[PDB]
Amino acid sequence: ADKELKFLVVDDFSTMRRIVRNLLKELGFNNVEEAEDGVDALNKLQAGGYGFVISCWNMPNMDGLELLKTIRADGAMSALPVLMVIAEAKKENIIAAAQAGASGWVVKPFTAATLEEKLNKIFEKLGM
Repeated sequence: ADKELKFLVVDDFSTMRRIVRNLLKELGFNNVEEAEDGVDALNKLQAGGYGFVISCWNMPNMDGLELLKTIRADGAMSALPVLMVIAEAKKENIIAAAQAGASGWVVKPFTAATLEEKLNKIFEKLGM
């Protein structure tokens, strides 16, 4: 939709959340809040108002795969766009994420150019 759309960036590595927040800012997305894990993420999401989730796969307590499922199973937000950030281009991971209904996915480290594209393609699908 509009670059006002609220993003939730979830990762337990503060440095990486700052990176994605920076890349998003660079792309014009200034509505960004962070979450430090799947549970924190879910607490914030149920509080309603978010339009996009960018999440790490390898996270303690509740990984991004678990977080994505919960999201997709939640009638209130089952259609929420979710971009999965993965540490490697592993086929296992990529498929198990597309399966759980990931809107898209990227391999860290990534650039603004790649993030921009991924985000565009996704906004295309969901006609946003």
